[PDB]
Amino acid sequence: GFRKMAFPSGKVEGCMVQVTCGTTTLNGLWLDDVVYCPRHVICTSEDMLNPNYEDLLIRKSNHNFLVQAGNVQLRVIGHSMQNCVLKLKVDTANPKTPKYKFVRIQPGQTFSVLACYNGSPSGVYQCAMRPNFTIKGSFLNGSCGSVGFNIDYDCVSFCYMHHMELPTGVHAGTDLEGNFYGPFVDRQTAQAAGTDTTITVNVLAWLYAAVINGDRWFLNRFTTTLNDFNLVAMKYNYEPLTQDHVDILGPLSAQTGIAVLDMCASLKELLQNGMNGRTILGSALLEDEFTPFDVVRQCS
Amino acid sequence: SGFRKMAFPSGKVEGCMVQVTCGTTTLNGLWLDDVVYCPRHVICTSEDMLNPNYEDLLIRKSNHNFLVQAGNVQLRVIGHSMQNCVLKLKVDTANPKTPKYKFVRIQPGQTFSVLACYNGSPSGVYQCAMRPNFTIKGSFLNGSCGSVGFNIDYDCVSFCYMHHMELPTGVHAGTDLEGNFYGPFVDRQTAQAAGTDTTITVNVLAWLYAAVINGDRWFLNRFTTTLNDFNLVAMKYNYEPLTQDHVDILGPLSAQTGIAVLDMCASLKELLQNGMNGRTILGSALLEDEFTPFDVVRQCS
Ligand SMILES: *C(=N)[C@H](C[C@@H]1CCNC1=O)NC(=O)[C@H](CC(C)C)NC(=O)OCC(C)(C)Sc1ccccc1
Ligand SMILES: *C(=N)[C@H](C[C@@H]1CCNC1=O)NC(=O)[C@H](CC(C)C)NC(=O)OCC(C)(C)Sc1ccccc1
Repeated sequence: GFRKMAFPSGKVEGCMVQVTCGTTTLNGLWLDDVVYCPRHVICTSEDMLNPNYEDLLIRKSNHNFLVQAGNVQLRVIGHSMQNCVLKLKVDTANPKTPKYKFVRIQPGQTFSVLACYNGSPSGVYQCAMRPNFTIKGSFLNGSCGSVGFNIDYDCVSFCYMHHMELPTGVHAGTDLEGNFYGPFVDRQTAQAAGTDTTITVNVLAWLYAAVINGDRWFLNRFTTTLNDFNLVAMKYNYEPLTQDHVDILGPLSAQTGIAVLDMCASLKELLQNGMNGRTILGSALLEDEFTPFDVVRQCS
Repeated sequence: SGFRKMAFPSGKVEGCMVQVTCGTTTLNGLWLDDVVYCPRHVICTSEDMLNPNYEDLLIRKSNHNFLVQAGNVQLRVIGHSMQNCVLKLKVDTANPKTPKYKFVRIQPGQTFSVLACYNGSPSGVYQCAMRPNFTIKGSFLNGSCGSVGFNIDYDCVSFCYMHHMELPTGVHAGTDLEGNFYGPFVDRQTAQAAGTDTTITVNVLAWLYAAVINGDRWFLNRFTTTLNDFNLVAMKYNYEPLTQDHVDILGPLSAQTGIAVLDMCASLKELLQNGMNGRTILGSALLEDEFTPFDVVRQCS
């Protein structure tokens, strides 16, 4: 079988706290003796329209920040700002802090999101960083400060902190250094994204997943060159496929005996002909939020 | 569409996963208080699995034949018993991470989160729906048996599924935590097959309510139907009939939208009998059936 699978979220759950400033409450990430959260927690509804954050922050004191880990208040003993993230120093260390690193992910890479409200984890799901640097998440009011992550060995690599929704219903946020993915800003304005494209290497991985699980109706006897495939891909607002992508897809090619460029010829046919009402792995649309690694890990 | 399969945070279940080994056969177990629950076929050799006599295999077993480990730390077994297709191993340590919990038997259509585990180590979490033919469309590899499915209500974990088997069609079958299989399956390495599946009507209705909540309501009509007339029609399209419990669990969405359940049934009947005619609902020409009414409330509100 084949499902969108998230990483087990327990190591991150043990880090989630609630942060309140004024009448604004959102989530923070408590690692060692520092709580990370979105800096717009310090804004009023008036401030949000055009916030001078350095000016707003210098007017705040440590005691204006209420941090709760469950039923327990954590005392803030210092604060600083790093881009769009606020770092609240507290007087106690989190014993549940996992081994962790902060990473900035590339478009096309996937990660798990732990959606939280009032410091309490609510749900976990898998996302991709889109080529236009949005993510297609599920986030409601109070979700800011929810984080995205991957787990490798017992190391949690944090890559995303949630800040905003766009009018189209997609989402935007920062890495854990507080730098946005994409051309977005933490002000209360309607913001559009650049034109999105489909993550081609991921669609190919997913087609190989469909073969592994006995779905082959979309295959064909033909082949294509890499450049001729990329010409068609770009026409259809698909990302180009690089030789590194082809290399990355090797194991799936070897496993199934279908050459990468043969699978490219299959996808080319699907882009030009459509699915004609058929489905692949249950989906009526081509799925692009499984990486080659995601498919490998889950199929072997 | 705006909706996606969302799992429950898995930490409270991660803290209960162990591994159980008999001989060279290792699968996963669930450690709650001082009991470990796991599939009874852990006591089988690969050759026993072809035609096991479980009562006879068990009488030959002693407490000291069971290796239970949390990570690489052994948990001493002090008692053992069989309950249907589950083995209960009493251990000498109460799990300090035991959450508030209950054991529940779910109905077809209900969704739950699966924490896929190998050698007692969690690999991934995903949302599953119990199909009307009592299979789930999981993602499971060798060594996954004993992985559990669950829902979390407030702080209480309701365990509903323990994994035992993969069928030829690639779907999965298992038990509740009292060891009673969902559906007509048995824990023996003998050819078995899933019954013909059907569409989960209550969940399609939940999906239509979700569409309405998001302002996509072209499919609403001025008509209604009786429950019996709808059920008889639905079965001709390989949709499940509705139960009274289904009507009841659509109550909150009906109240939220002001659309009576049977009026929504009449709208669905028209979609079944006339097709979409090229239109979409929530951006899809396909009707989704693995979001329950509770799931829709979770993601809309
Ligand atoms: C953090 N807790 C929220 C999370 C948002 C709320 C709803 N879903 C989400 O992901 N973040 C915000 O509310 C941010 C805060 C600013 C200071 C960055 N603002 C935001 O996301 O606004 C969304 C819009 C602009 C209201 S979209 C819209 C525009 C016009 C008409 C209808 C909708
Ligand atoms: C538990 N660790 C495994 C999980 C299986 C392994 C691969 N993916 C899975 O979900 N459970 C088994 O191997 C069980 C054990 C018996 C005692 C129930 N056996 C099993 O699932 O085999 C399938 C059947 C019953 C033989 S049906 C079938 C026939 C032919 C081809 C495929 C399936």
